[PDB]
Amino acid sequence: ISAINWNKISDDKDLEVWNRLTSNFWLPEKVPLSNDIPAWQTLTVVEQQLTMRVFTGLTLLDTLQNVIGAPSLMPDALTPHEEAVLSNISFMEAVHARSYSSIFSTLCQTKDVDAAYAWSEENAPLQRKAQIIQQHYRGDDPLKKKIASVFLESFLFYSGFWLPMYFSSRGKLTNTADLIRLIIRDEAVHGYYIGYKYQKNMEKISLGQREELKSFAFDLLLELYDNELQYTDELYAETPWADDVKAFLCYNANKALMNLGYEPLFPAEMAEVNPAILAALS
Amino acid sequence: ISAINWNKISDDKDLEVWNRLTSNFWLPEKVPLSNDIPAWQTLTVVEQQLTMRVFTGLTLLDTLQNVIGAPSLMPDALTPHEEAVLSNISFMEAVHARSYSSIFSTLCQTKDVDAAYAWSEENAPLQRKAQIIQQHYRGDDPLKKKIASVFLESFLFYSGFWLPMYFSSRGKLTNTADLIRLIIRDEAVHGYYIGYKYQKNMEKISLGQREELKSFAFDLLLELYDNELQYTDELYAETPWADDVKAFLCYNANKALMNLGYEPLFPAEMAEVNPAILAALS
Ligand SMILES: [Fe+2]
Ligand SMILES: [Fe+2]
Ligand SMILES: [Fe+2]
Ligand SMILES: [Fe+2]
Repeated sequence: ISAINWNKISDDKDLEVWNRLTSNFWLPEKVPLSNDIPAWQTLTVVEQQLTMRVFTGLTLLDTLQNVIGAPSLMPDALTPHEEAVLSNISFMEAVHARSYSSIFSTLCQTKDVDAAYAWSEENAPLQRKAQIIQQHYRGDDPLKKKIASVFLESFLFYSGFWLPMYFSSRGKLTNTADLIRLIIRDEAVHGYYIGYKYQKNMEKISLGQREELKSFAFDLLLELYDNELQYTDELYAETPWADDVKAFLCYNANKALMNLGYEPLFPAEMAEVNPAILAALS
Repeated sequence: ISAINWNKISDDKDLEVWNRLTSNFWLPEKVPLSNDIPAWQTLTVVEQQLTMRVFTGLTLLDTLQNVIGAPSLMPDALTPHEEAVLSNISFMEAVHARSYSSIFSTLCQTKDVDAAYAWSEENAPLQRKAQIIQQHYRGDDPLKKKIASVFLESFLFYSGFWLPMYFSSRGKLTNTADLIRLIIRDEAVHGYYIGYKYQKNMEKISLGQREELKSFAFDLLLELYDNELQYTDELYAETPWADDVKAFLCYNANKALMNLGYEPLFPAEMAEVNPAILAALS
């Protein structure tokens, strides 16, 4: 163990991402969530239940990435500066997870929040995606860990992120949406950075293993995608939104792939996102 | 793995410390370090060398706590909220380590900084304290890890922290001192919190083991203390400050012990700190 030296950077990307993530620091207390109480009251009981179920699912994934995901990447870091960036990523995942509790406390009845947590424990597609990602994090293959991480950061959140963006486009839960945009601002850099590191590590490996990994990445994404369609159907069943969410999934699946340096899987016909959703995202 | 719930806190202390540490977030870029350039020029070559050697030693310890220390406590957490607090502690240790590079870049010549890093790699007392703490972090005894951590956070930094506080009392390197005060503001809470958790865990163990641990804590502190006197002699040899630093060590050793719930080891005669140092600390 040696004292880290930030004036001897071996990969400029490490410093760029360190700077981006740390200068994007936020806490849920900085968002005036309580201003969403009136809009919350205008939602139907079905819409309110959907929101709490969505948010507990996102909490699980952030908790996973904090406790297991980002720490699992640490032994595989190329530089000590990357190790430090990973410590920031792990901490900001805890901030993400915590922020869902801030929303629940501000807007929701505890009996309903507890029901949503229980629903998430029993939800098959949610538990399946958590299981699949965990298996790779706990595995011995550092490159498969990074693929799974990018799929978590750049794809697996987005069936959930869709909803506050939709509400935002309707002028509802705009403060919650501002908070979610802060989470997304982090996740997008996380997926980009880990994807970048995947590609850097791939430079060292054989032509055969590169092909095995590309095939693995596509098969895994297809499996997570199929599972995510089921998760979406079970969440969004009493709404007319399932098709919109699905297109949003395809759109973000293509971004996850590009972060790993791969071509899009889903054609434009499947990844067409309503301009109001895109606008709310910005 | 379950989604964390911050509205079901099992120990209020976890939320208190989460809030304290996150609301104390800072980065070295927030401190106008470049305003210290004039004062830096007024220091002697011997004083400048001392400063760089001191700071590399502190960098090593922060790096240790980031990479090994705080993560080593995670498996022993009593609550999921403590796990999250530990993620923040680990990240802020990386910020601490990074900030020494910010100082070096702003104030120092690279040839001199590199010499100081090399000196730290070869310094026997510095490598010994790093070794002793690491051994406990890598051990199987969760309670001894916490003792070692509190000694790192509340004692082992302070032979180094003395110097910028001294300069500050003389109206020199006041911005660097402001930065160091931010580091200390974190370390003091870290030592308090981990010490609190040590005591919480001690509630569960036998009367015999409590006595074995108290004896171990005192013996370890005495060993680190003896080593730290040697480290101090080797750092401060060409100055008249060694006695002042030593008293500061005794003062902080007593605080480390109180964080673990133990009585002071060092009498007032040994722990008398010059009022100007104390004032600079506030
Ligand atoms: Fe997250
Ligand atoms: Fe993330
Ligand atoms: Fe530190
Ligand atoms: Fe610390």
